[PDB]
Amino acid sequence: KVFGRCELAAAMKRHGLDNYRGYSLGNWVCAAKFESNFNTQATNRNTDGSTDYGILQINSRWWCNDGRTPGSRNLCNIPCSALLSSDITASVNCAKKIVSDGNGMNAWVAWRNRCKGTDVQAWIRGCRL
Repeated sequence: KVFGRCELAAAMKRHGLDNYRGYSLGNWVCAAKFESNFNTQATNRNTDGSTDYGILQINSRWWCNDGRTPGSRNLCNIPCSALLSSDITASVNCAKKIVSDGNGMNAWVAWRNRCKGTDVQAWIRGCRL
């Protein structure tokens, strides 16, 4: 599913991301924009043979199990396929674990480069929440 901007903003709010670990909703929408272009089916293969999955590009080494990645730990206790769903629950729940692991939203390279320190609330302005 390719979410619309406001569609995703509302969904992320319904799943408890607004101000989660101090990160306002626009941070999460901005992260999804620059990680996946709002596409729940997005994937990215890495040099180590791991893959990033879903709207928040969660990696198969530490976080989800894709059965094809060396050094797998599956800390989110989910198949990576669950991160490709139209329902964002699995991606949100795993993202909450990632962001809480000591590194905040710096875990998301796209967020660091295109969202951190900007007027991220622009990503939710104009939307029904």
